[PDB]
Amino acid sequence: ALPRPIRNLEVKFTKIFINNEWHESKSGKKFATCNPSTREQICEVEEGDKPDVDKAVEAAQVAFQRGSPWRRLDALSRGRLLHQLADLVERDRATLAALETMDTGKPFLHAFFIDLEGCIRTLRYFAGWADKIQGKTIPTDDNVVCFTRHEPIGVCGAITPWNFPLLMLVWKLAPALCCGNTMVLKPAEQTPLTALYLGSLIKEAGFPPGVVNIVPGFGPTVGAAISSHPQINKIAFTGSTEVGKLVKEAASRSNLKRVTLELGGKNPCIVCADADLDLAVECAHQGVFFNQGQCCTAASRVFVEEQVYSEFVRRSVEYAKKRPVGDPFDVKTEQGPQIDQKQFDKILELIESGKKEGAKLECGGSAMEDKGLFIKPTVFSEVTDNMRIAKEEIFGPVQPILKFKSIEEVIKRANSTDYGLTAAVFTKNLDKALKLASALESGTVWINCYNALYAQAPFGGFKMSGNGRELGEYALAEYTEVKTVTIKL
Amino acid sequence: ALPRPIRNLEVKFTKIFINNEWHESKSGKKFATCNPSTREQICEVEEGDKPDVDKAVEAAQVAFQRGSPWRRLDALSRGRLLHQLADLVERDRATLAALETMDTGKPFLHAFFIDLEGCIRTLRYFAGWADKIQGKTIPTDDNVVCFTRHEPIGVCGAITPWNFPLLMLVWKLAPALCCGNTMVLKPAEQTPLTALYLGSLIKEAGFPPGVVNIVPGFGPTVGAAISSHPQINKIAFTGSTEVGKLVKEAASRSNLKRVTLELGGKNPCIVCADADLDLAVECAHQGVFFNQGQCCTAASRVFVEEQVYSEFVRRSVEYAKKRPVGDPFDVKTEQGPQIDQKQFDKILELIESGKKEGAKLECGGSAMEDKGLFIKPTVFSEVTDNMRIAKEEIFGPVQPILKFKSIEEVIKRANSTDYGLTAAVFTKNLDKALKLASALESGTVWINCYNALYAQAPFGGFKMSGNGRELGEYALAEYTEVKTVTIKL
Ligand SMILES: NC(=O)c1ccc[n+]([C@@H]2O[C@H](COP(=O)([O-])OP(=O)(O)OC[C@H]3O[C@@H](n4cnc5c(N)ncnc54)[C@H](O)[C@@H]3O)[C@@H](O)[C@H]2O)c1
Ligand SMILES: NC(=O)c1ccc[n+]([C@@H]2O[C@H](COP(=O)([O-])OP(=O)(O)OC[C@H]3O[C@@H](n4cnc5c(N)ncnc54)[C@H](O)[C@@H]3O)[C@@H](O)[C@H]2O)c1
Ligand SMILES: N#Cc1cccc(-c2ccc3nc(-c4ccccc4)cn3c2)c1
Ligand SMILES: N#Cc1cccc(-c2ccc3nc(-c4ccccc4)cn3c2)c1
Ligand code: NA
Ligand code: NA
Ligand code: NA
Ligand code: NA
Repeated sequence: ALPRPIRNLEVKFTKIFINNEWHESKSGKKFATCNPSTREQICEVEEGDKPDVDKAVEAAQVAFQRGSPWRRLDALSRGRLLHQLADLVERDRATLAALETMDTGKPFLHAFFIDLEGCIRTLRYFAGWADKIQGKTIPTDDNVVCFTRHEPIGVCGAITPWNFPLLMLVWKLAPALCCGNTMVLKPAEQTPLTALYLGSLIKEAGFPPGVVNIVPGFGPTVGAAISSHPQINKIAFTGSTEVGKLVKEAASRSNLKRVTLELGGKNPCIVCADADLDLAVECAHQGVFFNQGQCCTAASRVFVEEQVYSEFVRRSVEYAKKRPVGDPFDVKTEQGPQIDQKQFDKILELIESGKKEGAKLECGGSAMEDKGLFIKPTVFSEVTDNMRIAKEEIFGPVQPILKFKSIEEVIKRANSTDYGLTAAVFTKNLDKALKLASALESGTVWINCYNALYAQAPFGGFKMSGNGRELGEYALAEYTEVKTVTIKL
Repeated sequence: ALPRPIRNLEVKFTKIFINNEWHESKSGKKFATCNPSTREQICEVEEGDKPDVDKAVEAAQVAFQRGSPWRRLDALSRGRLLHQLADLVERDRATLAALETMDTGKPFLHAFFIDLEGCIRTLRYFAGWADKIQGKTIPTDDNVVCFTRHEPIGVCGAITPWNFPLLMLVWKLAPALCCGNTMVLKPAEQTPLTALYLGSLIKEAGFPPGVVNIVPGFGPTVGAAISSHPQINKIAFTGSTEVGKLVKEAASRSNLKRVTLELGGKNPCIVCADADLDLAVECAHQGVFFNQGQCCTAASRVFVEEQVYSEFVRRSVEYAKKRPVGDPFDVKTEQGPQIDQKQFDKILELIESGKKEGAKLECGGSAMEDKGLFIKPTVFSEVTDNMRIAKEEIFGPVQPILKFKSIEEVIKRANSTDYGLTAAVFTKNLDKALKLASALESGTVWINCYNALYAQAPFGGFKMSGNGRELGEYALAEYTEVKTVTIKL
């Protein structure tokens, strides 16, 4: 029974969450969050700045202070708390999906069956990890006792983008909390509503005050305050590569806080001659056009082996025709509006760039109408490495298709980039599959699928696509400090 | 039969090591390395710069390229190569100890029975780890196969100081090499001889050319070229906290290369009333005066509980007077000269600061004589938190001793710092020992000992004393990138 849309439900939580209490800005300033579809203003949210960040950091330090209720808890009890938060999230699943779609213009069905699903699963997983975070006892000498503890790093700041506001937020809160940290979170300016509702849910679930604080605001104000705050021990950022460099160098400059970075990527897609062409084309269509093409794992490059190149292109064009584009709450829609104007502007500008460099076009190339921010699915052909459509992270609906002959060739080409978030390989041949998986400088390598994210499997970027990892057991390493204890007898 | 010092053996390796070949600096410039005890010039070493590092990085990139001899090697074969390097290190152990002591003025016995010992043990340990670097296979769905590979991160630059030139170099080379990386190393300007001799040994053992390249030179020229090189994937730095911040932020600005930082620390020493006062005094004396007090783990603050404060002070002073200080090659000496002229100057300057800020003095407080750069072992008393000898890393022979009453008190006081490298606790009480071990924000916590370093146990700093860890299995995490491979069926 697919739920029907929550038509016009009002917002309730719009203030700064600190010590389980709602506060007004120190300055009193407030900003507005708008609807990417209605093109009209949704509501107003408190606009925090450096003083509010100072207050939240103090709260988080007090909740983390030795002997605090949060510190004294059982590992199993922290896990139980995370499970409680997951239960609450599930109870209010439709409300959260509705807020998410209002804030991002994402299809309500997408928000219900993707964002919230991943949120719940991530919460459950890291809840399971809470009482299973184990260090080592080390052999050294007959008279010595040597072991390691994995302790919480302390206060952790989180900074998240607009494409998946809540999900990217859960990815950090879950592991950080199961390791017993305290947090200061900052949602994007565009989409702060889900984060504040989750703060209400955190309070309801019984987390001690000060363990999670939420301060909405703008990147250069609240973000900069967190990234260079002297009392924050860890920072986790997901966003653009440039702001990621800014954050990491601010952390280096301030207090040497540890940094996790989930950034962008020129994600390649590799189709081999022996592929299941139907599934390959379908998955490439998805990886290029899902969520309006605005996700960290967008396929920007598509290498096809000559033996099927033309056939692939043909089928690709075909598949692009039957793609729903309309109301986000529409049950038969797969693509909503864009986020703001700059992304739409530069997407059309680089479509125009590509058509002027010698690439055959077969689909779309314009905007449907001037009611929202919709673009027609575009499909390019006869693309080269030297073209901008093959070297710049697109972040939109466009499928540039290149041609290759050798395995070694496609390896060299795909790896020529500075990014390395994801890569996808489609082939039925065991040897080619495994050789490519081994050779691709990519943090995730999907084979005969796409967007296969799992709470149990680590996600992250090689090279300039990130530093640490989220999801999986690996996320735990970013939220713990190792201490050695050596005792002579 | 302990060997006597190799009296007057000439230096042989003084050039830039690249592709197993010795090169003169592109510029032709050279700098001079001197003997801190004889005060006379040891030798001249090639002074490399950005061009030299570019050449070395190109060598390392080609040696790491897919299909190279280094890549095609077996895990067990990499381990055997490391073991060969260890054998060679042991064969030439006396030459190397002589080089290190000539360069640093370290007691030759200390270099032979500590530095080279730790080097060989570290090499053996990480050689053992080579074929045991294993990822995971992850449960997900009935039709899915998910696993992770731990791959070499790529080209690794290493920057290491003068206090333990060869050891701090091995601490990086061993784990980096057992994981199948390639390296560009830069020893400190003061002490590059052991590194170049080690390069000769590296060639002899059979490492393919380009796997390890060494460019001596100064921090701002070669060091900066390394830290911000766009073709360096990882950086490992050991030195001062400020230069560490500089290095991490240059890495942030250049290409987001991963960073390991072993920095300084206000290493506390905590003596409880129920300690073995004799052992407490002996280990604190050693931890504050060993290697002339110029090591990362030097005890700069010594908290004593009132019940034993005065007696401790007495025994400490007495123990400090009877400490040999003379020729490093003299078999009955425990303290050689200082590092260079600036460090001796500032050590005496802060001795004067301490005596002029209100601390009772009982040992030294001036320079012994002017035959080398020697200082008499100094011991201060009745020092408080706010005094300069208790808040600035001493890095010399000086034992500031404070007084405490409570366990909670000493915990809060010790943790008030921004550093967190090491701490030492001396007590016979199980509960106090373990409670302190848990509460101290310290990367290493010795109990009833000091300077107990083990290749099997990770070493590193909390807070502003570092980022990653060296030694142990944990070091491996710093030299590998995690890749997820997900296959649908
Ligand atoms: N590089 C350019 O010249 C250029 C061109 C077009 C658009 N843009 C803008 O870049 C942004 C990309 O959007 P995005 O959300 O995917 O990535 P982002 O870089 O804007 O970061 C997303 C999250 O990080 C926060 N943040 C932004 N700057 C920060 C900073 N200096 N310090 C700390 N936190 C900061 C943001 O508040 C948000 O929560 C858009 O706002 C876009 O308008 C930039
Ligand atoms: N500016 C001052 O006020 C001042 C005064 C006296 C001494 N110093 C310096 O402090 C240092 C004492 O601490 P230390 O020598 O044990 O550790 P360190 O901080 O000097 O670092 C040791 C290693 O890092 C290298 N390095 C230095 N600067 C670098 C940079 N910008 N980029 C990359 N690599 C760099 C060095 O060549 C060396 O190999 C000395 O180097 C001394 O010259 C500074
Ligand atoms: N955490 C999380 C998260 C967030 C978003 C999406 C996903 C996600 C992505 C892909 C996916 N395929 C399956 C599946 C189910 C049955 C058979 C075969 C495959 C589940 N899947 C979940 C997970
Ligand atoms: N890796 C390494 C490394 C580097 C420098 C020094 C040391 C180091 C430091 C202290 C130490 N005590 C023992 C020992 C031996 C026998 C019985 C009890 C203790 C060995 N020890 C090695 C290790
Ligand atoms: Na908005
Ligand atoms: Na390996
Ligand atoms: Na007690
Ligand atoms: Na702690």
